[PDB]
Amino acid sequence: KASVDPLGVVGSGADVYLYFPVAGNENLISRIIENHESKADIKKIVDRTTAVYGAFFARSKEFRLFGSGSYPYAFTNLIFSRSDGWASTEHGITYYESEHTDVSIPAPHFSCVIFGSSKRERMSKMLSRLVNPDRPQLPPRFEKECTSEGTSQTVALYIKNGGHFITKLLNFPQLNLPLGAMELYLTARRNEYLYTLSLQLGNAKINFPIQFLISRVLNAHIHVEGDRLIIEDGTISAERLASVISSLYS
Amino acid sequence: WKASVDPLGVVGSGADVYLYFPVAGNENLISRIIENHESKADIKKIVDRTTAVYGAFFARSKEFRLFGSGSYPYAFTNLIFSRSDGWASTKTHGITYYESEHTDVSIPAPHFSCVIFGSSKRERMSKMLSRLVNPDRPQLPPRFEKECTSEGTSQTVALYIKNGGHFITKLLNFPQLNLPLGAMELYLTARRNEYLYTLSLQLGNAKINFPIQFLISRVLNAHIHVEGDRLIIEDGTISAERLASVISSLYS
Repeated sequence: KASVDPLGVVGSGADVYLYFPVAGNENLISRIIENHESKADIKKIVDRTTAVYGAFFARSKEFRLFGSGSYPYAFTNLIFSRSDGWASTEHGITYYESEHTDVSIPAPHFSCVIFGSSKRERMSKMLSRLVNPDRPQLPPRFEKECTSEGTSQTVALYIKNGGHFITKLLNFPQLNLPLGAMELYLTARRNEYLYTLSLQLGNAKINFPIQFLISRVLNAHIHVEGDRLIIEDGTISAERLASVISSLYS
Repeated sequence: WKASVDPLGVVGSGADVYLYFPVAGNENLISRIIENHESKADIKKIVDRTTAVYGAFFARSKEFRLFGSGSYPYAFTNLIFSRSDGWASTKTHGITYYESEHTDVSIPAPHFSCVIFGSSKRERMSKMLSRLVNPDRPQLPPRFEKECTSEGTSQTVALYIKNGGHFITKLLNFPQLNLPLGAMELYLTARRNEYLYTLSLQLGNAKINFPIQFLISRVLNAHIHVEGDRLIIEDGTISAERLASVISSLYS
């Protein structure tokens, strides 16, 4: 009802968690949607969305999104059609289905989206977590960004397998590195994004030579704190950040 | 003596760095290096009438010795080395010497020039000129020797550095890890306002694992590998500005 935790709704067990405030990241958003057919229809729902919470699950090849915004029936009614591949609304809930995408508006301020393979979660199962949320575990700063609405426009990512990810961000061919979770926080500076990340190292030590070289490939400050590798003052353009976000599914 | 001379025998054996610059295609770099030390036009004017420059840097006595082949008519030489620019001259055979605070210059024949630059311990000019008659015999790697004989057909700059450790860190702008390595060969060619280069660096018992190898190749954006105990980098790049600074910083 009023106490809904968006992260409880996308669900636990994901490989990547995403928090994406729209204000201040409109350009990044528009760059990402430029590939899809529904790009006219999506930029509409997006214009009515304040924040997007997302979880990606590799095993079932799916993304689940929860949006906070304003979605009256009059607005949803226009966008939805059979000409765009959809089928379908009922007891205050607008429910929509296509080959690879499910959408529902369970209330005037929430939207839910499941996209992916034929093994993606049923929508009624995701909606049940409005009554009985999951309890995923998320890093402190990720949690802070999620509750901090409007005082911050940081995009937050929590990626369980950082080794397998970090290759995409570093211009690498996929190497399979023996590293753990990464947190990644990005903020728009003009046509660019500043980022800071933390990487779990486990018991393997990272000496200064490697520390130095990474720092040069990335053009950023670098340091070890306990068993974490910390990268700060890194920068990436809005354009390359777009494709990297898309590569999660690909 | 005029019959034929080996410019490398004239600059002398035992140097810490050997250098070869063909002037065509490398005018800008040469200018930069000259500017980083000397402001006098005479040397710039000499360079303009030179086809090739052979150099040797000597760390102990802190000096460059340079041999230029070119065209230096009396009409040209008479109009440089003016006393108002701080040049003293002296006749004697018929060879004239030009001396200044840090630079000594001679033009022993209309097609040769000799320059000695550096500290007060720099070689005497007449000692260097004696090597027109009795040359030294420094040892250089094959490609360095190929470059020296191939003016007109190649515009590649060549360096041969005895202590490659110290130089490579300046060149790649790394920190000087200073676990001294062997000799370095370095060949560079001009592309716009930067230089393309390949190098090999003797490693010794020193080791370079694959992780560092791949990282360096990405840092430099160049193809790299290890042929034996030689590290090879191909298609690295450096700005002319930086290359001029790295060279000229051998002195002082």
